[PDB]
Amino acid sequence: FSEFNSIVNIVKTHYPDQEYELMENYCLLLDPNTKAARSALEYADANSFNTLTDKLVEKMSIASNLKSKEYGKIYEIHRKLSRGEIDVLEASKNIGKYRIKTDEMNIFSKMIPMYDYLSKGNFSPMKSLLKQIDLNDIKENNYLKKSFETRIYVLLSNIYLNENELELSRKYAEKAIKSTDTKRFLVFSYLTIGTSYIFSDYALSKQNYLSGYEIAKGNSVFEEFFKRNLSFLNNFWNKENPWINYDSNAVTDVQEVIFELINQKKLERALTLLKSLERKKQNENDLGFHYYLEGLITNDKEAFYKSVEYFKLSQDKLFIKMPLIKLESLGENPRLLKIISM
Amino acid sequence: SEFNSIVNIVKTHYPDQEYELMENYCLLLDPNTKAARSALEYADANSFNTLTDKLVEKMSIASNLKSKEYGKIYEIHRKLSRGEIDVLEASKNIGKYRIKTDEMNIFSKMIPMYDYLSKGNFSPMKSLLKQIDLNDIKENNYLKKSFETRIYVLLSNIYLNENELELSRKYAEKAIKSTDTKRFLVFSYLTIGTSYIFSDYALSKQNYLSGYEIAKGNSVFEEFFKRNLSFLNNFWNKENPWINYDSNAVTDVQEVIFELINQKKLERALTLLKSLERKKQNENDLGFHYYLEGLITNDKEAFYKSVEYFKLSQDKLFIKMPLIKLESLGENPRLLKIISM
Repeated sequence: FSEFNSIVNIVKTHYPDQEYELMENYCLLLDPNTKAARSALEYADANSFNTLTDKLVEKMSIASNLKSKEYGKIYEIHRKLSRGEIDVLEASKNIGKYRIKTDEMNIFSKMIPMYDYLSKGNFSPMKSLLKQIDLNDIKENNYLKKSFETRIYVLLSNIYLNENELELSRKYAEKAIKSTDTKRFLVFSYLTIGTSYIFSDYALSKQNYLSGYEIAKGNSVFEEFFKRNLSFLNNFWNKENPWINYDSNAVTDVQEVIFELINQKKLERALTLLKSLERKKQNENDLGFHYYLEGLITNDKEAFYKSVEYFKLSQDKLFIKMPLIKLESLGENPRLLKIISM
Repeated sequence: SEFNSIVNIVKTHYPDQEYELMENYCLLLDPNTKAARSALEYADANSFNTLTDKLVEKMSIASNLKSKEYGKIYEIHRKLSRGEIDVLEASKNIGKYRIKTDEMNIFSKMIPMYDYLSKGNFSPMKSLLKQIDLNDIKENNYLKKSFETRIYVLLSNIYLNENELELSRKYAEKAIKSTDTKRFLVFSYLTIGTSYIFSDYALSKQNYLSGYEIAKGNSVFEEFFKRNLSFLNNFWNKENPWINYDSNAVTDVQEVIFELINQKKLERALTLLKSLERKKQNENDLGFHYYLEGLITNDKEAFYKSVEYFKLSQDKLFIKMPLIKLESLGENPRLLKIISM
């Protein structure tokens, strides 16, 4: 029996719209040396309540309870990495320096790099590690155990999507959904299921995005994810597109504007706007989409070759299909393009 | 170091009896002494597994703090290496001990790395390995020099798998200069040799012969150079003394076939290739198989299949074999370059 888990369930079932405002207050009244305070740390981080997580870290880092101290220090490293105040190599260095006694943090330790490595495309080795983790080793905090189960299902889901293993990606996203009531995990699961259907099934892609958008309502960052993806979906399938953010200066938003312009056959303006994105505010995966859009306008195979290269560098075996399809249309060897997509 | 002095005497004067002299000697050392510690590294660096484990067993019974600590950390290394535990349990066990020595602190960091590198995950490893500073080891120069080699060999192996052939050689050469552990010399010379398969025949050959010389006495290590020398000479259409006509193993029969193709006996090459089709074979073997079928029939389809099987087995090295042939048959050089990324 966990009193924390009992409170969360009461707040989720009876006051869902006030969840953050009730739980924030309650989490910050817990003594930092207690089991409940520890669970609160995972509850805060699993929900991406950043300011709460950081307030809990500040208290628990300097607590006298050894377990609390340990959770504090390891979540501290996680948070530093997630905010980008440090890089993964230093994160690992710091983990090494700390003597980890709990099964929970030993396992968490391993997951911390994975959030960074996943963000920038390294998949195969960490997959093996995730399947190796046995959460039955966590004997002393079933709330962490259940939360970590979800964390694993979501990571696996995301890995399998990027490997273009869409049956497996769905399997793990659905298992994540069944496993949790944490909004953030439901959001990412529905994003993943939605993205899995981008090429194969418009309606099912849309319907998984709308389910996720419903769950995301209230958090504007989570809302933005579905609107960006719904905007891509409609642009890709050449449908009327209500989801675009014309105001945003962010690269992924401006790309959706461009794609719409291409569909509207305003190719001159699409190019000038694409040409202004040439300032280096873009990761490899963003350059995939960039050179694909340029290709759609200019019909230059070079643009599509570059698009393939950037998708290959970022290890996106899903979106690499787009320029490959276009190169097939321009009469390039279908067998070689199939081999590039494996 | 008295230990380093004995090893050197045994290597120079009784190389053929190295194991049988050193095994005896290592097990007669007092387990509380620096020499017994060094023996533990000597044993593990050489993959004398029975010996390593016997020395581990002896470190538990020692009362010296440092010896006890080396015992427990090599114990974790060996448990992980035998596959009795996974990396998670390893890290868990490492956390249980407070590590006082700089050498076992550094070695504890390397233990996971051997597991993570047994299954891809390179890039993150590279940076971690270069971050280790071996100048922190003040108290055992034999471990220091052995660990330096361990680092150089891992980096070498990583860079080879990334098809960073210049960098793999750089670290293999550093490994060679750093060591007299036979198995590290063997892996370094194989690596340097393999790095030149496609770029430089003479240098590939010369590195494989140097390694063959060092491998003399060990039948497993000898076989590696003979297999690779057989491939090299077949690939460059040179006279081939390394072929094993007797062996029924797939890679040996493949070298027979390749020679027949070079001698333009395509009829016999085909019949022998056709009989390999009913033999257990991994994906990497199917790479070589369909390449040889391609060399005979000159059908693009065989070369496409060869590429696919090399891609499925994640061989970024030999995939170039089918690529080059497709280039010669007028396939898009940009698509072929992208496949070899």
